[PDB]
Amino acid sequence: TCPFYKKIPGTGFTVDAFQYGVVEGCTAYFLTHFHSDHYAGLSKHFTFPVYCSEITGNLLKNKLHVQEQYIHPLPLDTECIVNGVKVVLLDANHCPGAVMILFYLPNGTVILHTGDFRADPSMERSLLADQKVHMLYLDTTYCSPEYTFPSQQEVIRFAINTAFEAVTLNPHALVVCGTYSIGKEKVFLAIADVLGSKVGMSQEKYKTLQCLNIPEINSLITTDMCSSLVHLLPMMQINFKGLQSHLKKCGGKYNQILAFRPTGWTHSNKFTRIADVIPQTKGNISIYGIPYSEHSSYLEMKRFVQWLKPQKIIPTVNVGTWKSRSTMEKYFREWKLEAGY
Ligand code: NI
Repeated sequence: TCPFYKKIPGTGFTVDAFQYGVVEGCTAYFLTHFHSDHYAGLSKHFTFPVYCSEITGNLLKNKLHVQEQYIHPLPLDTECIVNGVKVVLLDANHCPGAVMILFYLPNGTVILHTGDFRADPSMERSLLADQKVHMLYLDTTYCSPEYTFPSQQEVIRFAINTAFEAVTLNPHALVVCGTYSIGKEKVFLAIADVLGSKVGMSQEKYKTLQCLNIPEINSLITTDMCSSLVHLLPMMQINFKGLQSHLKKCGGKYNQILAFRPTGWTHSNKFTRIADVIPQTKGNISIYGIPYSEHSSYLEMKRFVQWLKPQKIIPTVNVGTWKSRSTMEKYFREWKLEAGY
């Protein structure tokens, strides 16, 4: 059954709760973003109202084939009413179309659900600043002090300079970027922009990008692999074997590959700065691991929560074992004692 952390008290609303069949009492199902863990169970066969951003609605319509009658897209930064209750959707700084939701309960309680998010100080000057928030449902993916990572902009600058140098040294080199879902689009679009190229990709991936309301998208992407010097491939193919194989496929139009695997955290975040990063190399193929994160680091999460000062925190990630829950509660108490709420 639907866990308490996916329910919003004093409404019949749920959030990211599609895998449990009909939820007893639920009149509206919110979807924070289009990642399969969160949407799991949604398909053309679902027949209840789904509330979400415009981008998330385009994906539901076109990729999942959910019937249009059940999609209720809502604009951002706008006070709306859903089944008698005031809500606001905010940018989560996660993947395209990802939202946090602010719920103003009839009793006067205010609840923020972050969805998946990468906390940022720009969130301190949104509609959140205008009133007290009593309860916070928090993306706790990286809630431990070992999880540090560079800013998105440091990582993109590194990727840009790296790609530019390599293709100026060898104008017959191909750049490959790995991908599995939506998110991290800036990696491949920034590389392409410094090389004066479109990004080539499969028909399924092009269809996905065409849903995302990216300005001038038709000038940036193509399904003609031949005509482009930055290609997208599935993350699974980003290895020496998969990359040599793809290089055979391109018809001797390129004689070298430089590939990027955008990952989350891995253990080498604890020493190495982005400037020290060096690739793995085998012959004419080089692979760079770059920690481009769309979740809060420990310090980013801690700052946001210390600013917000919630009366209660409900974790939404890593809640499946008591050891994890216990560890997270410890950090929440530390943050509260330090900041005086
Ligand atoms: Ni996500």
